[PDB]
Amino acid sequence: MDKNELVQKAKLAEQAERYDDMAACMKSVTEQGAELSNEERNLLSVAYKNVVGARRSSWRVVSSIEQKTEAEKKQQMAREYREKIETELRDICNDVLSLLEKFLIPNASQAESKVFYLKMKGDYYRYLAEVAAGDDKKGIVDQSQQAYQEAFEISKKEMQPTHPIRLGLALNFSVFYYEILNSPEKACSLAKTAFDEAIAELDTLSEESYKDSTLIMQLLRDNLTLWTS
Amino acid sequence: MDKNELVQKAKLAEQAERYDDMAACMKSVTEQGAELSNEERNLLSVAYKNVVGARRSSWRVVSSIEQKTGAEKKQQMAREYREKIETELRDICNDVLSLLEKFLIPNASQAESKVFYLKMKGDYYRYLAEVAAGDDKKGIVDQSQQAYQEAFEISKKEMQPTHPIRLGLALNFSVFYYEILNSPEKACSLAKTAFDEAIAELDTLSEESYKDSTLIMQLLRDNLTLWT
Ligand SMILES: [Ca+2]
Ligand SMILES: [Ca+2]
Ligand SMILES: [Cl-]
Ligand SMILES: [Cl-]
Ligand SMILES: [Cl-]
Ligand SMILES: [Cl-]
Repeated sequence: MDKNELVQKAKLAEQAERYDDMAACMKSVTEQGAELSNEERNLLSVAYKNVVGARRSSWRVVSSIEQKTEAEKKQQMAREYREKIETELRDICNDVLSLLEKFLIPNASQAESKVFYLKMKGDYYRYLAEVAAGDDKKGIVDQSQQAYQEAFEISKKEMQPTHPIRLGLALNFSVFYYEILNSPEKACSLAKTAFDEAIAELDTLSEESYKDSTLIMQLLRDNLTLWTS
Repeated sequence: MDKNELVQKAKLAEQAERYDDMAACMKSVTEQGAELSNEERNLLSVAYKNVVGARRSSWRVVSSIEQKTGAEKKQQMAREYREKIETELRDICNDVLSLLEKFLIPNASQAESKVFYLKMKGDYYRYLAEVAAGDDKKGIVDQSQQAYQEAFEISKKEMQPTHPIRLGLALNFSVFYYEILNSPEKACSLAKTAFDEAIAELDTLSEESYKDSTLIMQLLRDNLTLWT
């Protein structure tokens, strides 16, 4: 289990759409203690997004089936299956959050890295919050918001408005306001100013990042249109 | 634990796209030893299709990367990952095949079901063949051919040419000839006669099953024009 070997295996697993393997590879890479490159960071991020994503997708289907059933035998099955999916989901989120606290955030030598990992921390507490019961929830929601907020402040100070990480943070942070806090108003103003400040930046883009930035801008505006129908 | 409870859990799993769970539920329903209903047969089939298919899809990507490279370190990674994927795939195929042999084929009391399960046996031996490389291959290819052939004999005798299972068998058997046995002429002949016989007997088409039948006919002809 060499660093290059594990990264190469992670890229193979990605092409094979075998995301558990991919996450396992990048988990052990992260655990070697060294600061991840841009490439590795993205591989870790993509792997766990897919690993949690599958459970989040399943959770929403099973949860909706539980809510649409009017007897006790069928509901208790949907309920028990939701709870099985929930524990898998929490195990995965806590894996990622542990990696973030122990290795990734401490070793982040640049503002880019810092913001990226703090956004990631916000995301995985937000996924725990989607699934929270209510007592633990308020504490989960505050962790998410603190992570996003610290990231938001570093991004404003240290990155241009058209930077894909800054735009991506705005998108996710706005989704957090809408879906976790239930504030359409805060979600809209966050998304709007991110879009408008990016539109205003004149030739701030570069040949590498322009495709991702303009795509996230489109996703910001899509949310604005949806949220004021 | 209860048959109906396992089937309901399988339907939940399907909606959740959690196909290993779906496959586990329907496997244990099969193991209870009673002849499966049509709904249960289809749930088993869909479940394992997706379980084995993910491995097949992964296998093809990792084979393609192995072939498209000549770096010594990178080729050895791909090969060992292909082999990991292959033993997963073989274990899935062997679970399905043992269910077919022990429970599904012996209990099938209608020609429709017998043809379905023999076709299924053909399919899963074919998936073993796709991965077979050693001297094991000829034996596996033969196993696949005999299952398909027995299914073919029964369907021809007992089922109408428009019946979706008859048509479905013709599609899969033609694919076997083309992809496993490298025999495009036999593949085209099988597909063409199945298409033509169905066209000739459009009188004997059911309102419940015509959509499936005409879709499969379209696939048979798509292969004819592709293979031409
Ligand atoms: Ca997987
Ligand atoms: Ca699964
Ligand atoms: Cl995997
Ligand atoms: Cl996966
Ligand atoms: Cl599953
Ligand atoms: Cl699955």
